[PDB]
Order: sequence, then structure tokens, then C-alpha cells
Amino acid sequence: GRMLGEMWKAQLNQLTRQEFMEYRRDGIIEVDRSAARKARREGNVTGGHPVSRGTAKLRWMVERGFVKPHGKVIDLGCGRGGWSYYCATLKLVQEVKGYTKGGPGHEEPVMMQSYGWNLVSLKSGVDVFYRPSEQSDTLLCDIGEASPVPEIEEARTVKVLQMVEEWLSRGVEDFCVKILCPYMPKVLKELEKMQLRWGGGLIRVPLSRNSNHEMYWVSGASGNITNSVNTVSQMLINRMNRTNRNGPKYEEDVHLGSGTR
Ligand SMILES: Nc1ncnc2c1ncn2[C@@H]1O[C@H](C[C@@H](N)CC[C@H](N)C(=O)O)[C@@H](O)[C@H]1O
Repeated sequence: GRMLGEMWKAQLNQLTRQEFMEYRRDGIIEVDRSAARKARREGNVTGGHPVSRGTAKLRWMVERGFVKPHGKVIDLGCGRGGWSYYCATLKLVQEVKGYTKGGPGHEEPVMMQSYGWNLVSLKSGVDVFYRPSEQSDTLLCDIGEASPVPEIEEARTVKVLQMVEEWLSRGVEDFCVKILCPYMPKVLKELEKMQLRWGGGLIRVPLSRNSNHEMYWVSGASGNITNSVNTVSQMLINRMNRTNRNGPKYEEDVHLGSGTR
């Protein structure tokens, strides 16, 4: 017996390229990044433009109380820094440490002057899978690289969970962890065990593209994991089979301001 998500992935992989591109943003929420893309090219670091689409995804979860960043924030796989710079704007946050691998094929941290930027320290050249754990109040992780092979996505997601387990054991109050492939058996088995110990629940952020099944394990949710994943799989399959496409629903990107804290 297979999860519905396995059927979604199989159907996704059978789409033609043009079908895939018509499907991937159909009916999703998307922030208009035109001004932000221009800002990064012009070296505009004070205009409040997020360095990535990640900022809007985390803002969506924070504003709904799914995670409450505060104290010392650690951002595993910080990339350009979208999540890290966002957290630094938040009143209860006091320090942000971001780590990311960088190098060929991987995003480097971007130095910004969004509000609270002086609270942020981003370090490239760090493979978090071999970094000793550190104490934190808020633990964030947005790692996981897509593959057409569900077993590869499954293994990559399990490795993330096994790393997060070590960091959560230092004593973490709030967390938000990307689950790249929530429908495969090894991920479900691992996640149910970690939810039993650490709590939380899985949520789907509507800014995620239909072309991926990513969900976020967040301390501020509580649902049954199997049911949560199936709900997303049915929604994504329903969208795949409704062939009068409309593209995304457009909204405004986050404004991160400027200035030190
Ligand atoms: N083993 C690793 N160690 C550190 N960083 C990694 C590793 N594997 C992947 N990454 C990085 O993790 C990042 C994941 C991104 N989705 C993070 C985006 C970030 N949340 C933002 O808002 O911009 C990518 O930039 C990867 O290069």
C-alpha cells in the first residue's frame, strides 16, 4: 500500500515539460519579486527587499503562530539569508546565527541592511551535517534538494531529521524544519517518532509550488501527520487534474525595512 503522495510524484514525473511549467504555479500564492530582483542586482541593501522567496514563506508561518522565533535563532542551511534576516526584524529575537554550505551550485550569504541586520551572523563553507550542535532558543532548517527519484528525496529528508534531532536535544523552544518529502515511508516513520518526543505538526505553506510536496514541521502545530500529508497530496493531485490553469495568485512581498537594532 502506497501513500497518495507517491501517486502524485509518479504523475508529476509523467508530465511533459510544458505541462510541468503550466502546473507548478497554478493557483499558488506568489509574492511579486520584481523589485527585489532588481534591488539585488543594484546592490540596494536598505530598500527592505528580502534576499529570497524564503522570507515570505517564513513570514506566513510566523504570522499564523506556527513558529514564534525568539532569543537566539539558529538557521541551518541559511542560503542567501532570507529566514535569518526576517527573524532579526522580530521584537523577541536577539541574535541570529545562519550556516550554509555555499560553493559551486549553492547560494552564498548576502550582506543586507534590513532592520536588525546587525543581529545576524551568516557563515558560508559550513556543512551542517558534520557541524557540532549548539544551544539555541529557535531552531530553523530549510534544507532539502529536490530529485525526480522519491527514494533520493526520502533519504535526504531523513538525513535532515537525524541532524535536527541532535540540535533539538540541546533544548529548543521553537522550531521550523523543512520536510522535503513527507509522503515516503522512511520519512513518515522518523517523523512520527520525533513528533512523539518533541511535539509539533506538519503544515503546508501555500507559497510552495505545486511541483513539490514540501511541508514544514513546526512547533506551533499539532495535527496527525498521516492525515496532514494526505490532505496535501489530494490537493496537489486535484490541481494537477484541473487543466484550465490560471497561474498564481499575486501578493506583496515582505518589507524588511532598514537600520540597526
Ligand atoms: N549540508 C548542508 N550544509 C549547509 N547548508 C546546506 C547543506 N545542504 C544544503 N544547504 C543549503 O541550504 C539552503 C536551503 C535553502 N532552501 C534555504 C533558503 C533560506 N531559507 C532563505 O530564506 O533564503 C541552500 O542554500 C543550500 O545550499
